[PDB]
Amino acid sequence: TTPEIVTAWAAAWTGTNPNALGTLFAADGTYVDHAIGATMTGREQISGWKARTDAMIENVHVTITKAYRAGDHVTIEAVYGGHIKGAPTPFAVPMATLLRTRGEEITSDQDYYSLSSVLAQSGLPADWTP
Amino acid sequence: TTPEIVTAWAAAWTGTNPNALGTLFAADGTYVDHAIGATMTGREQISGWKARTDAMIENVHVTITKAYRAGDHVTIEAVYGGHIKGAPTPFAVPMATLLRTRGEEITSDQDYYSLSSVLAQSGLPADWTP
Repeated sequence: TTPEIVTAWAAAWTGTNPNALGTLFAADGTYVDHAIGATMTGREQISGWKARTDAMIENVHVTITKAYRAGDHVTIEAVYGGHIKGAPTPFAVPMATLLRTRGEEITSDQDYYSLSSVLAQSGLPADWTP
Repeated sequence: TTPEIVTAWAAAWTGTNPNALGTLFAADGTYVDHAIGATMTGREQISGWKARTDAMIENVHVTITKAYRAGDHVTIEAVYGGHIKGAPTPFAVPMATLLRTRGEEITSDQDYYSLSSVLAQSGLPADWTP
């Protein structure tokens, strides 16, 4: 079924502890969010990204539609939801996450989704920023 | 090592014959672009999607940076580039394409990328529509 690393990754994002995200990564792990264009390096910056995300978005949740592994590469099809603080409405958008692993740890995470969809569903202007 | 179907898929998108895209799919194959929210079903609609894309964007090209197969799933990490007609500048954005195959045919293609990056790099307003 679902690789354990995927379950853990979704729990870390859906949970309320920033360190739970960072602890899944190796010391040299990288995290890139392609919708926002943000790159984090190392466990502390990664955990900080979950913290920052929660600062701006309430009730963030990531649910797994499906995931598959090919050796040390893992692909995840997920739905990313939440409510941007102050926004008229919540959002739920499709997202793909590509992980590279080493042993039990993540060395690279890339998240692909469209920010335009998040904003549009949220009832925010298309050019909106925090 | 890149699956043959991946090379064909990229050539199809990068060439000018729109039918090159639909020929790669099974009769019941589906195509979903998550950035635009467009769903196409069957060969005729899929080839029509390449034609529609070419009508609004010149020099459409998809470049493969990596691809890996897990059973009937194939994950592609790519760069989608081109130049929206009338835009002051071109674009090149990271994209993830998730394919499902049956034999040598594609039964599913889902494309994940951020429309906002495409528009911003193009010099276009975030609410731009064709």
